[PDB]
Amino acid sequence: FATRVISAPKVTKKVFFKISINGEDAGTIKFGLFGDDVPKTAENFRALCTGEKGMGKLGKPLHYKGSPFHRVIPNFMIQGGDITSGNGYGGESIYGSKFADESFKITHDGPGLLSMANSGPNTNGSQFFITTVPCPWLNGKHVVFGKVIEGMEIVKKIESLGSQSGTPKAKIIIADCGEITE
Repeated sequence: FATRVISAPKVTKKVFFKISINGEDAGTIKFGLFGDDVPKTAENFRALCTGEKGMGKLGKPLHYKGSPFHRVIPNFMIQGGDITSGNGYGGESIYGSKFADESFKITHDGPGLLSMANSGPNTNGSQFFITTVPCPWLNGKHVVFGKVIEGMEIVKKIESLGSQSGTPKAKIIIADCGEITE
């Protein structure tokens, strides 16, 4: 019954983003979430791709659709998921408030990892980032909970529209998002 030998956590659920860059379709990015290892963090992110939880305490949809990549730093990461004020300071989780860091056991070992942006311990909302390099120094501070499984070429593309200050050089949007039931 045991069939393969993974050097990584198991992908429990799959979700996707569809990226628009300056109003133009830029492709899809597929993610696998580590629901066995960080379930509350994977579930939060998944229901934000569906919008299934409706309207948050802050008067916006609990829904990634329409949020920008508000901070893009080359040779580091791309970041978005501000679903309330949409400017990089907002964000809201599906748990009413910021929830605690689930686990620091999946580390920032290479590019293409999904991780929770925060403002300190137990401040996880909806802001995420995708690494584009190994970030061992974020270990113990940001909860890794998923990875890019298709479309890293597009993560690489959004990164190239960044700056070292991190201000984006184009309007990068999650034009649509959902779950891959299959």
